[PDB]
Amino acid sequence: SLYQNANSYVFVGSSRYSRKFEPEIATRPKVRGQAGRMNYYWTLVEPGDKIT
Amino acid sequence: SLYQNANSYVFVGSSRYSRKFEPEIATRPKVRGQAGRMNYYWTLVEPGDKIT
Repeated sequence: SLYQNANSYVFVGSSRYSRKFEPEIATRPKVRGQAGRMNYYWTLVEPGDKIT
Repeated sequence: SLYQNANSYVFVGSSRYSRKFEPEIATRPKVRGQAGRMNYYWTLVEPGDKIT
């Protein structure tokens, strides 16, 4: 409904970070009205490097 | 091309270690010319135990 794609994937990349995510779908309890979860991430990009 | 098998699996085993790996395929940036990644591991084998 929101991404139009079947089973999606996400990749973020640098030199101090490298990981892939497979979204998990389940009946989680409601917190602020949304049963879904948002998981937040951060990374420091060293000077001259590129993030992707 | 290099392993002849569709979706491969690897298991390493001892008493202080137990894990299975599912190789992730993605378009990672090139470092030394190879877009692939090699992730290195180690474990100490206590005397008398067997690794697998």
